[PDB]
Amino acid sequence: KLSEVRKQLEEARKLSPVELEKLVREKKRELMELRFQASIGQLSQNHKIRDLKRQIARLLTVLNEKRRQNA
RNA sequence: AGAUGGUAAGGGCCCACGGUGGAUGCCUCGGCACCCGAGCCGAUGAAGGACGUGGCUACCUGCGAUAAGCCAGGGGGAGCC
Repeated sequence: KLSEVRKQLEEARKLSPVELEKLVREKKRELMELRFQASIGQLSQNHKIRDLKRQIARLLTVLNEKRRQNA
């Protein structure tokens, strides 16, 4: 886990503003998919959710530090 | 024609062992006093709240749709959620 996290950030940090936004929408959707499965029981292994959640935060956190200078 | 003995439905006093009840002693994440230190917050939206937030979550706690958490700098070193 930790290893990947730092990488996410490196690549994301240089990803443009317009391109980020769409990466997020996409991620957001994956989340929905994951809750639906959670609800039915049938396939669903916990850590997967809080993970995907913290992703979006980071993604959005980055989107803002950009906005503070670039639009 | 004569006599003090003898029964316990129940009751009383004493002794032994239990029941109820929570005094006593010992104990203390709490309180009280004094002395020091420190002393404002808010339209860049306070103090105080409401609702919400966990894979499963009644309440408390922490957070706010990025929701028991997001970024970086410093401290620490084997255990965490």
